[PDB]
Amino acid sequence: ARRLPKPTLQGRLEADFPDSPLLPKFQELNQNNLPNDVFREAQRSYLVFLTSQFCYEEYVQRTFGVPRRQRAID
Amino acid sequence: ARRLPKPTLQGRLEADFPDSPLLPKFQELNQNNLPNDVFREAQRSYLVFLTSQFCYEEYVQRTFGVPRRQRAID
Repeated sequence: ARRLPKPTLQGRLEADFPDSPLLPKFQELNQNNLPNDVFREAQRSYLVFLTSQFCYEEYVQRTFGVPRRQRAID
Repeated sequence: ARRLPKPTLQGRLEADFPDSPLLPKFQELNQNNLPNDVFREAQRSYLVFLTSQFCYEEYVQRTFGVPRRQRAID
């Protein structure tokens, strides 16, 4: 019926960092008769989801081979 | 009935430091024929009160002034 209180989490991250490559898929979420704070909480959730997804990508593509046989000549 | 002896507190701080702030607040001191020593400790008390006010109002500004997000791109 209820949940834990929300964190402090002050500020909006798209207004401070609008030059990160996650912004187009981040801006896909828009409100359909949702209020301001509810959409902002869903926006914070949709931003941490894309940040987590891209950080999992940046973990995956370096741990395929952390060395490489091909960079020995390089 | 009475009180403790006063501390030493030699000299007058407002005279030796004219380039400091909070002396425009320290100008208006309501002396109505106050004696040559009673106004001295009244100057002491009001000066340390203004100094403590300035130190608290700069401490709360240094507390609310955290490493910001607009100071991260800076």
